[PDB]
Amino acid sequence: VDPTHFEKRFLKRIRDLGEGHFGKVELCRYDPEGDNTGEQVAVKSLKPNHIADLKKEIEILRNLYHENIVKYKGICTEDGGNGIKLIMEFLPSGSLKEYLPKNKNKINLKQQLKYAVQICKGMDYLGSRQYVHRDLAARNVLVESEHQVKIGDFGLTKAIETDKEYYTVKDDRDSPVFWYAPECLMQSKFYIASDVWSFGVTLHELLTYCDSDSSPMALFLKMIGPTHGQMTVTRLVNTLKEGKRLPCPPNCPDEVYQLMRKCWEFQPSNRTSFQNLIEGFEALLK
Amino acid sequence: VDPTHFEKRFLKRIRDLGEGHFGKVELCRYDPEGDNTGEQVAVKSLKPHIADLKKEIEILRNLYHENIVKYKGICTEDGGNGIKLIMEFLPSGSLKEYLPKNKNKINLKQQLKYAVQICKGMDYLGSRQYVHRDLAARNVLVESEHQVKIGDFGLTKAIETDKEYYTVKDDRDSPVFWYAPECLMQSKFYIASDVWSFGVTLHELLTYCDSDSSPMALFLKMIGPTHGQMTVTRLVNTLKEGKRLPCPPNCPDEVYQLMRKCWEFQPSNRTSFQNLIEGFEALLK
Ligand SMILES: NC(=O)c1cnc2[nH]ccc2c1N[C@@H]1[C@@H]2C[C@@H]3C[C@H]1C[C@@](O)(C3)C2
Ligand SMILES: NC(=O)c1cnc2[nH]ccc2c1N[C@@H]1[C@@H]2C[C@@H]3C[C@H]1C[C@@](O)(C3)C2
Repeated sequence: VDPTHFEKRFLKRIRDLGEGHFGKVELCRYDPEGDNTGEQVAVKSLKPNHIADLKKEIEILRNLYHENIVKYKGICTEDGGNGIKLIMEFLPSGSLKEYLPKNKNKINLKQQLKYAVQICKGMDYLGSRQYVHRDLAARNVLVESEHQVKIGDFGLTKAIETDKEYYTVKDDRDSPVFWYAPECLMQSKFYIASDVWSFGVTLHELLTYCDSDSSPMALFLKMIGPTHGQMTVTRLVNTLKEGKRLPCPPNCPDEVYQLMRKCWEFQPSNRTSFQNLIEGFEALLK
Repeated sequence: VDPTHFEKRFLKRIRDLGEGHFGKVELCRYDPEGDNTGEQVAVKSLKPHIADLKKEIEILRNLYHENIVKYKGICTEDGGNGIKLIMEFLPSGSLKEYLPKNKNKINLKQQLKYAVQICKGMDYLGSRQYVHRDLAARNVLVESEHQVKIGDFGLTKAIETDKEYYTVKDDRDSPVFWYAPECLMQSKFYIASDVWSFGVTLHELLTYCDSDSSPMALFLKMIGPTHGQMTVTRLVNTLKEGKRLPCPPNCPDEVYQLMRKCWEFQPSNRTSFQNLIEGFEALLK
């Protein structure tokens, strides 16, 4: 037997954890003895050319090993044919989007900066492996415990070619535009520095406890206008070109906001690094 | 096992340190155990010129001096002409990065000691028949509070024996505000040309690398900020008239007079690195 081989007939759905246009994550119990004693797992599946993407995502995740990256558990391959499901460890506390609004009383600035350092460690590790994540947002950071977070979704993660600085994306319709660097929005180019920009926005969310009224979308739509439709991205690009950025969160020290601003230099080459962010946060935590 | 051969599979990128002249420098950890405990190294490679990089590698490989950044090795491609230069990593960085953060730590005496070290490293290079062509405070690395090292050799060129200079062809990205008149006017680079650049470097060191008082900003105040493609000719003209960068704040006249000797118009009349060393040492007694 293979413990990474999950048979479809024993993989039983409990409830939804979250879903996109073309993908979804469900809580499942893998219960081969059939007495409701099997382990709970998170299962990512496609909604009935994304199979290739999911298989590549699986091969990425399976080979990533870091305490701040969600753990691969296995796959469920379709008896029928081509289809596949990604099986991951289940973290009950959920993403920062779910967790932070509920745990405001026990999560102070110190712990927010420690989560920020953990995200940076996971991202630095990913970068060293020549991956660009392309979807770094609070909603994709899972809470392991009060003291530990994990990057929990790799659906858009792409490999940077050796001796190149960016990946160019063709399929870009389901893009988190309000987390995206100018080069991504303008030219569909994705550097490691593009993930740093995304980290800055993620840091803003963390600092605002993922409050919906203070979310990146809500704040950018307040700047540009909420009912521009298909012109939203171009107006966003224009607002970024002018130099406008998300404002300092309430109760955020200027030192922290300056580190955030260092993620948001218009030019990718002018932005800070994940290691320089860690150093900056660690200085504030000492 | 060759200790100067660095396997690409164990070189992990951390962050970009800087870039110049078709080259890129990155901090990497050489981490064969896969646990982030490996030694940190500075890795120079091209932005996607290999001949220039290979020549730089061979130069640095054969330089051994306490004030010259240490060559560690190379990372080479398999069945390719690709190559990366591996050097020691100095976490404090260049004077440009370090001095503004450490003014309280680094007084005049220490600045002069750094000046001597720079001169020693440059004089060693000169004795090897090389011209540096890019001596600026950004290219001087801080080993510690007590020690600096010249940290990049991207533009370094050999001067032929029985010749006093190297004639430069590729010059579009030259650091004109550090360049002697002969380099600006005739593209001729002497050892004396490096002495000129050292004087400008000293000015930076004495001003703690403040950008508002940088060589570029100061010269632009003299000649004019918006002369565009005519900047170098206006710079040459100003130099011909005898005008120079002013005395730094709190720099005594005797340090400034040593600096002025670096800036004699004719290269054959300038002070030498050994003469500078003696002059600085006299002040340090
Ligand atoms: N409690 C949970 O939600 C949860 C628990 N363990 C998990 N292991 C892998 C994913 C995952 C979870 N959810 C997913 C995660 C967070 C959020 C909602 C789901 C889809 C998303 O893209 C965005 C990634
Ligand atoms: N902390 C550092 O920056 C650093 C540390 N150790 C190093 N060993 C070799 C280069 C180097 C470093 N940086 C480079 C150096 C200084 C500056 C920025 C880089 C490119 C440059 O041309 C200009 C030479």
